[PDB]
Amino acid sequence: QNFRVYYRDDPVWKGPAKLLEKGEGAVVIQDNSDIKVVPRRKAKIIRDYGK
Amino acid sequence: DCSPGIWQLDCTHLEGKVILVAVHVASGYIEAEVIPAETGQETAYFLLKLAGRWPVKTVHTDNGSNFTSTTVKAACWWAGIKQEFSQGVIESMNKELKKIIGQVRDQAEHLKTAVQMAVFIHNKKRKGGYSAGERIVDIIATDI
Amino acid sequence: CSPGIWQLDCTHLEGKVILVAVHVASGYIEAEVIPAETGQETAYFLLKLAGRWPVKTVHTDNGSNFTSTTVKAACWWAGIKQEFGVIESMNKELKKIIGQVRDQAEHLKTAVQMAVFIHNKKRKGYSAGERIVDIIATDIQTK
Amino acid sequence: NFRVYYRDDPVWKGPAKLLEKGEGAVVIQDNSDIKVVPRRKAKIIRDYGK
Ligand SMILES: Cc1ccc(C2CC2)c(-c2cc(F)c3c(c2C)CCCO3)c1[C@H](OC1CC1)C(=O)O
Ligand SMILES: Cc1ccc(C2CC2)c(-c2cc(F)c3c(c2C)CCCO3)c1[C@H](OC1CC1)C(=O)O
Ligand SMILES: [Cl-]
Ligand SMILES: [Mg+2]
Ligand SMILES: [Mg+2]
Repeated sequence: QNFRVYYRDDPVWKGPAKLLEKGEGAVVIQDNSDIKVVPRRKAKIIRDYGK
Repeated sequence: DCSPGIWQLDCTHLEGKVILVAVHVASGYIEAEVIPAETGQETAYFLLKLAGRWPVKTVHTDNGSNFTSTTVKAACWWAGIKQEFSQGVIESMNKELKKIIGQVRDQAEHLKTAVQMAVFIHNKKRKGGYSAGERIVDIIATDI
Repeated sequence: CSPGIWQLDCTHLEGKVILVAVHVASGYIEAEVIPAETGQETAYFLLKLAGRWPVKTVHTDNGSNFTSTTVKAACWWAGIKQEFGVIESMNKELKKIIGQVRDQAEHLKTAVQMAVFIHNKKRKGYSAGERIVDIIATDIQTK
Repeated sequence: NFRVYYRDDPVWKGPAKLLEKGEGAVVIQDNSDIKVVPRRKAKIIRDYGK
């Protein structure tokens, strides 16, 4: 059970990024070595459902 | 971690339209769709459908921008598919598919109809002596 | 015989038309969001289905897309016999899963294929995807 | 072996028996009637998957 985050800053989707924390309004992620705070609506948190 | 789960995907083109083709390398079985644009979104959607049908473990593609896109990464992550970027199989299959399409093209108005007739023809043809469509089902069931 | 028997039906979500095929003996499903509930779209779906599985008999209700000449043409070319509550149960199950995953995707069609994947891979002890492959391979291997 | 579907009315009619396929028109028989239909209004389909 692990997660990667795909997100938009630019309508192009970025990712995968590491999920650092999830809140009711935002997700904190690390893409490469930059930490970013991303509104929930602009992020998809996707698990490796199919293994 | 062997041949039952390994697929190759590539795009070919006819009549200005984009055809996305998947081949199960060990059987020669194929699936194809005419997609409206050669984008990550259309490729990811194709892959989710494919992964729901078969136990897709590895997909081998070239470096076309739709295959290296973020949207396809997301699809493979969710579905559990490893991407890798026996040799030249899909390129040979593209040619064979276009050959069959040309043989039946005048039997349908729409290119997509002839594409799917061609897929059917290829998958059902017994080489002896099983067909590609029989070979994939036999390979996967034995791997269960 | 059970290897070749399928049921097809349309269901509706978000004003979109979902065409569902169920392999009766396994519970395996495939589905597509089609732009209109027409014979042309139904026939194209059947041609794709018949190219991947040994489709011998298809059971449907009497919806006009299923009784259309275009679908009769598909079934004649592909060698399919047409007959006129497995699929209905399956429509409800598919919609339940779709509802559970709907906010994970922008597009309804994405959620539909996620739900198909979820349904087909779930081990209830084999999954529907394992069962269809096993049923059909047994028929092939025993001639 | 072959079926011809054809239009006159947007619904596809047939199947009819194929008698001759020309490049401009098709001669068919549908319920005792001999009909000549333009190629563009005809679909000639074989029971490939029998
Ligand atoms: C439009 C869009 C844009 C960006 C993405 C990805 C990078 C974030 C996706 C997408 C693609 C997936 F394959 C996928 C998922 C998503 C969310 C979720 C898990 C199952 O696999 C989609 C997706 O549509 C695409 C035709 C599939 C949608 O409907 O949201
Ligand atoms: C547009 C149209 C109109 C009428 C028909 C039928 C009554 C004559 C067909 C049709 C349907 C088939 F299922 C089919 C074939 C044809 C020709 C050829 C052999 C394999 O199966 C089509 C067909 O498109 C439909 C989405 C498939 C096309 O592209 O020509
Ligand atoms: Cl927050
Ligand atoms: Mg290529
Ligand atoms: Mg119905």
